Amino acid sequence: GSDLTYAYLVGLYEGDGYFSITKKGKYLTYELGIELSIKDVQLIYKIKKILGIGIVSFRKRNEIEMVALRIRDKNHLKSKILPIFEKYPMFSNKQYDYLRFRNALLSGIIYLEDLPDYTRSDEPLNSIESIINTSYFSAWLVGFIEAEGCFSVYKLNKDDDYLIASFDIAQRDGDILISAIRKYLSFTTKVYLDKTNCSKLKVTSVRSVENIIKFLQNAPVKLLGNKKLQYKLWLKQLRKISRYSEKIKIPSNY
DNA sequence: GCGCGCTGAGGAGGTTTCTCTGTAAAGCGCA
DNA sequence: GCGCTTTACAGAGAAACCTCCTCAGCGCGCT
Ligand SMILES: [Ca+2]
Ligand SMILES: [Ca+2]
Repeated sequence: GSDLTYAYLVGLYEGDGYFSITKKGKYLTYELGIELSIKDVQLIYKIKKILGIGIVSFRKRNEIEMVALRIRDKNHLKSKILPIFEKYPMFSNKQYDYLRFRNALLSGIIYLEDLPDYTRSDEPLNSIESIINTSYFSAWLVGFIEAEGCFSVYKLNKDDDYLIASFDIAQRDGDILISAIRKYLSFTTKVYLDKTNCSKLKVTSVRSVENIIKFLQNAPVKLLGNKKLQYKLWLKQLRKISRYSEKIKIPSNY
């Protein structure tokens, strides 16, 4: 059906974007937005070119620059956004934000006084299996990696030249989801639950690095923005490292 | 030809969860 | 039985997330 770039998009908003109902006087603002580092300006404009709606804005705070796509137009939200987020639903508890967003929108809530206090539910709404078997998962995951994933290379010591390549990704209150990603990519290193309940999956072995590379070659869509640049950089360094390059067919035209 | 209620655009303020980088210790593989 | 590889674990701090306020101008009711 309707292209898997939309699924990518739901993965990306799930990671870096937000569903918001903010108050303005007696009235409400309905917003689907995404604010990124300036180095992702081209991505914001790709999103805008795909969705065909929303307003680009820039802003400087202290000395850092940011870009935002904001979709506040209720009719554009109803006709374009909900259908997307209905065809390819979000996988984590962020799904609860959307559910309440669409409900308040479609049933005409417009007065700050009609809009109940809300607290994101933490009632699990998925198992590893149900996520893993969803047909759009891999499209969604590329969007999610775009938003939340990190590709880095560093020294195992300081007084040495030995290098580590890692892929890593995290979510607060996202044990199931992060575990699902673990399973799907068949990583084996255990998930780190930190003191803030933030689940952290980090990976380094030749086999795991190979699996992520294979996954991104096989995925129905690519990284579009800055995460592409980083992945390409990572690959650049991967070729100069004995143990990875010699056991992996590193692609040259991702 | 003029209010009336309501709006998306525009401008920004607040806080932490992601990113990004490691380290101390432990596997593991083998003429 | 060392040397190349990986793992558990976790800290820093900004690139995110999520928020509210003001204003020019919309369709609309009554022309
Ligand atoms: Ca996020
Ligand atoms: Ca991001």
